[PDB]
Amino acid sequence: QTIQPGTGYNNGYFYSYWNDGHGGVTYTNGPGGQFSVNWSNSGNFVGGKGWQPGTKNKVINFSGSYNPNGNSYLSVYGWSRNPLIEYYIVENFGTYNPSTGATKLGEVTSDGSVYDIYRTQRVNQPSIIGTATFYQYWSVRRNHRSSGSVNTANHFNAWAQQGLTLGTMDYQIVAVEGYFSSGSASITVS
Repeated sequence: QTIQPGTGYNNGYFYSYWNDGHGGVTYTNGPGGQFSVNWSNSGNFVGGKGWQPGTKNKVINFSGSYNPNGNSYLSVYGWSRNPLIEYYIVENFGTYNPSTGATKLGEVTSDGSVYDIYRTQRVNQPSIIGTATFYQYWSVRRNHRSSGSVNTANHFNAWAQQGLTLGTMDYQIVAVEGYFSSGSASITVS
């Protein structure tokens, strides 16, 4: 069902929906591992379904439609504790490449495409433990897609080779993030 910002479990899957309060975003929890996001002249938001906690070897499946109209990303997104890390495995994005301003560390081939690996540091930014300083790891897919399977192990291993040691996995979801744009999406996670 269409809900206001929050987290919980819907039809067997963990979900997380958040927005900056700007308005113009509609998140709806669908059947099974499905969720739909419809936005127009929105602010910043992150919404999706997945697991809590996630794992370091989970093969995530997603399918559906992703129609961004401006700045937006479709990716496997999650967190880690000790060390506190926010990560992204971007499968598709709109007009803005989220790796802009990030330092490229390397490349990795996974699930039918090469990914560019990046790392950025977020100083005194909100996190799952409140305002904190943490690194942000990125894996941007060269061949965009809205359906497929992501073998998280391939990414976590590539990141580990570049100097990343993930600790305790917190949530791991397939999320749609929008940044002052418009669009629609209906993704089903498995």
